[PDB]
Amino acid sequence: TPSDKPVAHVVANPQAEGQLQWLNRRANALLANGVELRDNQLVVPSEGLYLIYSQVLFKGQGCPSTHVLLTHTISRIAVSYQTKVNLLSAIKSPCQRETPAKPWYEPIYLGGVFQLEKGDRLSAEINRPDYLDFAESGQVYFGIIAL
Amino acid sequence: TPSDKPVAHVVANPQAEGQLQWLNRRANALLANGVELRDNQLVVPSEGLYLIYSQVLFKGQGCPHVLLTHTISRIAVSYQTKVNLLSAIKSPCEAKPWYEPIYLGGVFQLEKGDRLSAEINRPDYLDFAESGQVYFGIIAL
Amino acid sequence: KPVAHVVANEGQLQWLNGVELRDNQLVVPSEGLYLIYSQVLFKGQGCPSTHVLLTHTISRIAVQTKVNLLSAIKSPCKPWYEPIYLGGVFQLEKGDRLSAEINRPDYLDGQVYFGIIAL
Ligand SMILES: Cc1ccc(C)c(Cn2c([C@H](O)c3ccncc3)nc3ccc(-c4cnn(C)c4)cc32)c1
Repeated sequence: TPSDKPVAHVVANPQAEGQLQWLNRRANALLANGVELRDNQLVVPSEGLYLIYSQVLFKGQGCPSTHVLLTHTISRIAVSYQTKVNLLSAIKSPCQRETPAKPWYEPIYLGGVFQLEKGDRLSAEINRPDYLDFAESGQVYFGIIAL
Repeated sequence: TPSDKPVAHVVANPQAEGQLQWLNRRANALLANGVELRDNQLVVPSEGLYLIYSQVLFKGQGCPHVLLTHTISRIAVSYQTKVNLLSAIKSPCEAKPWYEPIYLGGVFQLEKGDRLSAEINRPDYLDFAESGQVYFGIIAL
Repeated sequence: KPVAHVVANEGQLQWLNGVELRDNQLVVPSEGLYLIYSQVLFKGQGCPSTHVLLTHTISRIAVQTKVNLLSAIKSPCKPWYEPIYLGGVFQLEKGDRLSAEINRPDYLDGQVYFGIIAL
């Protein structure tokens, strides 16, 4: 007998270079028990505690003239307050100095447990999609699990 | 009454050289309700939504650049292909010692007979200081 | 199904909440398979002179020895943030106790919790 818990695990679209496009229609991605993917956002079908999680992976070749700040932010748009409240975020600086040019890899991971309401819209956003790495699958993903 | 959910929590072997070797014959390690451990892979006994998870802990004594990787993969019987579900790549860098835990998890639709691997590139960098540091599991929902 | 999910409060890591919370420890009420999970978040401002290691550990106090179930270590060395995630499935006994602890409650900061679910 299947579980009735709302869950989702969506993944970056690897041919959408220069963007972060979440897919549920791809090998090993899923929407279940009422969770929708609408306008690049996950939509919560019932109230409760959810674990939210996400990973993005950034990659560059050597360090450029201008200072690089990589961010990843998960936000919540409630029906009763329809503007992005940040739930989780992290900043990373992959580069100490300008390359005086080996690859660097900087992942950012965000997870937490939050109360959510029906109709909640969750977004998972980066500032620099030009540094995303879509080399193989499994690197960039976003999901929720009702507790 | 005991739960009939397929479950597994397997643990890395501290004395397998140049290898990430999963064990279930240890304390607080576990195969139950159909899950098998064959060729270092966990084998699913039935269709369903599963939680899947793995931790690995890397440790180096200083910095000369090193890349660390950690990947959970699926092989579906029906497709006979090997495909990543979760994957992390990470540059960790008198010599003071660094630690890098990588914890991979998510929920997935799995089919009867699927085989799952949890793999890294630098077994020489695994740390076994304490128990509980390197592990691999699945939980039917 | 027995479930708990507790969270932090200073000075220490104290958990404010048919699973009981006796002595900052969750107490198993029946024998079976449990999913157990936790996270903690550490904050500092700048790097100290003495080398700091942050650990986080979930232990099973059986029924009376004490053994790691899940554990990890981070080395942080401009403000910084380092989380630590733990989670897995375990066969437990009626009356076993579970601790989720850290070594440096001084660097402790949604993201700080501990819980178990009977499967
Ligand atoms: C993404 C993921 C997949 C599998 C597992 C075992 C975990 C472990 N876990 C953790 C763990 O701190 C973590 C790990 C990775 N991302 C976010 C959090 N917190 C949890 C908080 C809650 C739960 C939880 C409670 N019920 N269910 C069905 C899952 C698990 C939780 C995380």
